Amino acid sequence: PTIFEERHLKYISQLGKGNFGSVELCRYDPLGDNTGALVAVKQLQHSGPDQQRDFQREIQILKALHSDFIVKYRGVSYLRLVMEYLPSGCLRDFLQRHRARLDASRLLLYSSQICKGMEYLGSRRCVHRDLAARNILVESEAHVKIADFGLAKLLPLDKDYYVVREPGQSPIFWYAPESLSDNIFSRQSDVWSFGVVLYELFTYCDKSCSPSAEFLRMMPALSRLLELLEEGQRLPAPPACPAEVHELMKLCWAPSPQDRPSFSALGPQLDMLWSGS
Ligand SMILES: CC(C)CS(=O)(=O)N1CCC[C@H](NC(=O)Nc2cnc3[nH]ccc3n2)C1
Repeated sequence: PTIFEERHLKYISQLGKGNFGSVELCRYDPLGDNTGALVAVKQLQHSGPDQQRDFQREIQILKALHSDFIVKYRGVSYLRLVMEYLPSGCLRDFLQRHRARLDASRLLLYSSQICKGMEYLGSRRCVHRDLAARNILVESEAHVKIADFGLAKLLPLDKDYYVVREPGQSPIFWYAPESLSDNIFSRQSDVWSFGVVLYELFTYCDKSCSPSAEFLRMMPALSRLLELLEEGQRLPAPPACPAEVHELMKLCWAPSPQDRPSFSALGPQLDMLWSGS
């Protein structure tokens, strides 16, 4: 349906948790005979005013998004947000687990699919604010989708960026410098993060050459990272990374947001790369 009744939603396990929310594996089972379809259900664990307003906005945002490369809204229950369920789980773990099967073509196919999802999102004036391979889902061997719009913001019609009051709670290594220094988030800070997803993809999310493992190697942690970045230090090309892919990462990592490519510019290049590979 679009409206699911709580009494029919049957708990199975936890898929994730963060902020003050959780996503659960449930079966929607109105017959009560275990033949119902599976769904992923988000709820809040905080009955406070601004977190509920946030959760409500999240629901409206995901409701109004329609992409093959964005996780599907199914409905709500009255409080809870119901979505399609992707058993394969997150791309980060998938990459670590299937490393030896997936060649550069596939890595490029995923890159392209994510870019496309983000181009669309940006066309809806939506900043995701937490793009990272741990937040991307595997629909199938050759199909991924973006997930967790828990921190996503809509840009007002008159402003192409958004300032946030409180500090971030996400791993610092995916943040654009202007986010680090000023809490400024834009579609162009999404592009920065996307560059770190490309890195993640072409390292297959290996922990030993992770963004974190690499910063700590390159020597308050947040301040230090900002300095590194301002001096022009950048993550080095993943092992056996095609150079053209590394170059795209470096463009995504341009100091100033206005000098980063758009998602609509990036996509054609990834497709050309995919086809040539
Ligand atoms: C709770 C939030 C902070 C994190 S989160 O959104 O729960 N999250 C993101 C994707 C990876 C994990 N998800 C996951 O393993 N499997 C899975 C399957 N189908 C789904 N449909 C909708 C979400 C979702 N997640 C945790």
